[PDB]
Amino acid sequence: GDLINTVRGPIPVSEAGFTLTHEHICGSSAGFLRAWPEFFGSRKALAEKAVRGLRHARAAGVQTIVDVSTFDIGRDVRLLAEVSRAADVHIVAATGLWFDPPLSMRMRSVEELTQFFLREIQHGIEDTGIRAGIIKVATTGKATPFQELVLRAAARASLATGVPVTTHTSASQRGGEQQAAIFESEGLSPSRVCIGHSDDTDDLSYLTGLAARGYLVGLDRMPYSAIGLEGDASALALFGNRSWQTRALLIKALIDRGYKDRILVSHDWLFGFSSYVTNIMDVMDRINPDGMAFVPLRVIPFLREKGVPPETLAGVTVANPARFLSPT
Amino acid sequence: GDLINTVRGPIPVSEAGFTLTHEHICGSSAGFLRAWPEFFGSRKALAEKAVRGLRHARAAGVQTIVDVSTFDIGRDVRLLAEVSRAADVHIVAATGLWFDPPLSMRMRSVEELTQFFLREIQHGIEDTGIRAGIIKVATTGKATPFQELVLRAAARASLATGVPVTTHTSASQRGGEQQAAIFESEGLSPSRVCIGHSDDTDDLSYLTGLAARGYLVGLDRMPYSAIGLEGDASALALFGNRSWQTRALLIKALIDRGYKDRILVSHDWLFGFSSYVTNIMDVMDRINPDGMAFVPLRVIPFLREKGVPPETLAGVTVANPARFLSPT
Ligand SMILES: [Co+2]
Ligand SMILES: [Co+2]
Ligand SMILES: [Co+2]
Ligand SMILES: [Co+2]
Repeated sequence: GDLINTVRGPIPVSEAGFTLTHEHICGSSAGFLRAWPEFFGSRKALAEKAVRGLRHARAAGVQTIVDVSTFDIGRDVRLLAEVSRAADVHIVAATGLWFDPPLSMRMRSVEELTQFFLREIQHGIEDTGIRAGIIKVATTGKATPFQELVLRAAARASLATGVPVTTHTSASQRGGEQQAAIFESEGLSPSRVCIGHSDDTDDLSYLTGLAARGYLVGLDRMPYSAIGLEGDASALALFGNRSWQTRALLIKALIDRGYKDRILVSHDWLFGFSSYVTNIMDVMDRINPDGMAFVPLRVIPFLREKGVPPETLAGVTVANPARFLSPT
Repeated sequence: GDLINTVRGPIPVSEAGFTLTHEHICGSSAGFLRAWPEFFGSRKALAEKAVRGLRHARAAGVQTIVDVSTFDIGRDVRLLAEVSRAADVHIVAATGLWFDPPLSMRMRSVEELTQFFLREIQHGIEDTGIRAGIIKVATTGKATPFQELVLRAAARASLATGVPVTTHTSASQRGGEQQAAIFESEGLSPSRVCIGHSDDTDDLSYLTGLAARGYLVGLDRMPYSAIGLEGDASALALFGNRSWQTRALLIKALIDRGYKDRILVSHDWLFGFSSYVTNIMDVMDRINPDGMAFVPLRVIPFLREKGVPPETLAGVTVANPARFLSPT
């Protein structure tokens, strides 16, 4: 009976199935794929790449992704609808604002940003009628004044609609703690919030402190590792130096500590990427040729071999996304 | 025989007539009018406002404007084409980058930015086939590293196409001097470059130094004055404290010094403005209800009353734009 909005229209909650909760078709900037599609070879090439990659994920058991691209990540909801149809994978679109708002967003009040986020959830994105099913926000450590307005507008849009909030943060700066403080000052329930990029640290005091408070903890960059590429400074800065198995052990660490219901797993993958260095796709595709099938192909069996029960893994990959995405 | 690209297609140089060389339909951000047109009431309201204002300018004798909105000013070339048709005023569109490039532009090399600017001049903007007729760039004082790449890519696109380059600068910081240094290091002729916002200062050593070197000097913010509003800090910061008559005396100062062929006059007006404080249109429309008719209605007669000959004023408003816009 409960429903989630996707770029193809409403679906029953129970059909979302195995869901990757932090992904992107294309990491770009507002207006960019319309103005310069040849950056990606062509729009058609980008769409075909994305359809191949979603088909691969689907073969591996993924049924839904949440594309957390905001306005300022260059979200193109028509592209999402096209590739969702072609690949037969559900895609949930996002509203919110990430790190790159333009001036026309940076000048706005909390009330104005609230109406923008509500427009995209309740009315539709652009002129398409496609409704966002999640609100994405971002900080590093200490929230800037504008980021604090974004977080408050996200909380107010979530309270009005039931749609959840998901975050980018700097895990090494324990950024989720200030996010949580702002959301709670707005009366937002922690059960509506995922603190993302939490696998970028092994700081289990930070992670268990959020989980104990009821937050979802997004272990969402599973394939990110610059091991083997450490002379590529741009790769190292984005990916890192920890292995995927190190990241995946955090899923088991939280389950072992009683927090299985508080975990969301994903890749933070993409099929095009213009907001970083030229050719970064190419580096990424070498680190992780499986793309968005890496979680079911590598991470889930690794955890099953370490003794995590199948029921617990189904709860993390199916039940927890369903409860998070259901408007509540 | 010479031709200029407009948003309606090619026109003869000689039909551009009285031309305002630095204007905007809407000062916004990439993607913004598509994502949040209700910020402006509606897209239809914005277009109707712009058509009324261009009709008023046309009645006052304006035949062409150059809309120097770049990608990151939220240029919407379909909007420009619509309002140009409805108002029967030619509009030249721009490529280049202003102060608000997103990450997908800020990561690019000089070679990449060159191909983007060339795309918009030679192929067309977005999927529209509408060709830019000018390249807009921006700095304040000292160019940032990325701004220097923008200026070099603009110079290289101009050398390949003949299209001119026009600038935003901080006149109080004499920013045109560093712009000129970069353009000349690229081999760009000063005759292809307008150093804009030059009426924001009364520093005639700065202005005559550029004019002597062959630059066009853009006296382009004629109606900008916060006199009467000086308690509105945002108005003061953008407009200022000098009167329009003070700004217009710079046109006569340069003519009196022998630089009549080096002057371009405009308003830097707009019909919508989302990249600044909410309601700024409203403040602007009170300072200058004549909009883009203020130059022919107020500035030209003021100069004629101070004894500038009609032939000289025709040369500034017709001949100088034609020579500047003609690809050369
Ligand atoms: Co992120
Ligand atoms: Co992401
Ligand atoms: Co400017
Ligand atoms: Co301007």
